[PDB]
This record gives sequence, structure tokens and C-alpha cells, in this order.
Amino acid sequence: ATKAVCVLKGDGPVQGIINFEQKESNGPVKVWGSIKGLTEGLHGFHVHEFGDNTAGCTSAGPHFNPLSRKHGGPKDEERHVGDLGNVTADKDGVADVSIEDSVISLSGDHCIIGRTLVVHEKADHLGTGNAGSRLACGVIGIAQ
Amino acid sequence: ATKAVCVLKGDGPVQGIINFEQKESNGPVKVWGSIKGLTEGLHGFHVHEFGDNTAGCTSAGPHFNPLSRKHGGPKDEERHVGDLGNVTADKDGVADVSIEDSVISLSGDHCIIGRTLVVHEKADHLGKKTGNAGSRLACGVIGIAQ
Ligand SMILES: [Zn+2]
Ligand SMILES: [Zn+2]
Ligand SMILES: [Zn+2]
Ligand SMILES: [Zn+2]
Repeated sequence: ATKAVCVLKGDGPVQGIINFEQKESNGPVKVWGSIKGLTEGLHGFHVHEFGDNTAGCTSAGPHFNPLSRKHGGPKDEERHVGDLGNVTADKDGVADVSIEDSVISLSGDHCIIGRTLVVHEKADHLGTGNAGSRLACGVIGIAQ
Repeated sequence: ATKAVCVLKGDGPVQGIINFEQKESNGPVKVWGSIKGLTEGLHGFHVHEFGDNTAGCTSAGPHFNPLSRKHGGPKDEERHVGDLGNVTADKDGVADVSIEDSVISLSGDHCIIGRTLVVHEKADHLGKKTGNAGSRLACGVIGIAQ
């Protein structure tokens, strides 16, 4: 069981914490936490390739795409590893997140440790995905 | 991984950017950048185990020590993987960093990506369990760079 965590921050009101837990080698990755200050509705949710916050979320590069596949949704075969779809903010601007994903990993080639988790301005249209600006982001770190 | 980067921030004026480059996976790592807002003199410089900044620098946990060694300085053989010694800030509070280390790595079981780089209030005593370098002034998670 490996664990990771990400503190999402940006230049506006969006902020939150997302936890990752992988009980087994190459096993499903639980992803859960809360993001607040969002506009009500859907927000694109992506792992971007670089854990580089030197230029804020802009330096995070493109979607984590180690397999040079096309963009899609977490249910799509043809997707980027970093394609986690959308989070939904409630009427109070809070997106309580709880999913499971089998394409990301906390080990090996699909590993997301050291990359950047990003929450977006708009919905991902899921097949990039036209989710608009990168509102908050953080480097995915190893957690106890 | 051949390059990594870390943005150091805290609650005070200390801030900086540190870059890592490792040409060969079994070779040394070059570490370079600049930290500003420091008091003049030596400041402990460590990789802590967890890349968890949910509680700022405190949640980074202890020195990264996957090889079960005792605390030392970077040129000691008895050291933690995270023991990068001290950075030195000049009279303007600026610590220019440019070193090479052969214990940290950007891959494998000495890998420091996804862990926390920390700069401290005062000097690491280099072994003469933590080095007594005082509070954690700034930190960041070490991320994969292009
Ligand atoms: Zn994105
Ligand atoms: Zn994508
Ligand atoms: Zn320390
Ligand atoms: Zn140590």
C-alpha cells in the first residue's frame, strides 16, 4: 500500500488536498479529498507531466501521456494516463472527490509521483478536452 | 528521470528554486539554484521523507533514510540519503547553491522525487539524529522537470 498526497494551490480562491492510496502493486488507486472555491459545476481534473511549479501551473506541461494516446475520459480506452475526467463542485463551490482509477499508478511507467495534479476552469469534454485555465495545482508527493 | 526541480516556500521571507540533474542513472546528481531571504551564515539543507506539505514543512517527516544509516554530512560515508549538509547565505541573505551529490538519486531506491527539500533556520551539525538545524524555514516537493 503506497500513499501520495497533493496540495492544490493557485493565484485565485481554488485550493484543496487530494490523497492517493494504492493498497497493492499496480493495483487500483483510490483518489479522494476536497477542493474548494470552485464555481458550481464540473471541472477538468488532470495529471500533467511535470512537477515543475516554477511558473505556477503553467510549467506543468501537457497531460501525462507516456503512451502517446489521444485525450479522453477516465473510462476511455483511448486516453492519457493523466485523464481523470471531472470533479463536481456543489452549490457552495466544494468538490468532494472520491474515485478509483486503474490507469494511474504510484509505481512504474504509469507513475504519477513527482508530477502535477491540476484542477481546471471548465468541464473536460472528455474527447485538450477544452477544460480552460489551470486554476490550482500541486506536485504529487509521497505520503506516510 | 534525468531532471527535477523544487520551489521552496514557507511562511516567512525564505524562498528559492533548486534544480537537479542526473546524466546517468548510476551517477551523481548536480544540485543548483538560489535561496533568498536567509540570515547570513549556514543553513541546514535536507531531503525529508514525505512530499506532504499539507501541514507545511512539518508533514514532511524525518530525514529521508531508506538505507537505515545515521545522520551525517554529505561527504561522510555514514549519512542519510537526505543529508545535503548546509547552504551558505551571504550578507544579503542569498545562498547560491551548486554542488554534486552521489547518494541522492532521481530514480531507484535512493530516489528523492516526490519527497520534500527543506532549508533550515540554522546550521546542521553534520553528525558532530537530525543535526539540530532548528526550524524548517522553507520547503517544497521535488518534482520531475522537462
Ligand atoms: Zn489539464
Ligand atoms: Zn488528456
Ligand atoms: Zn531537516
Ligand atoms: Zn540526516
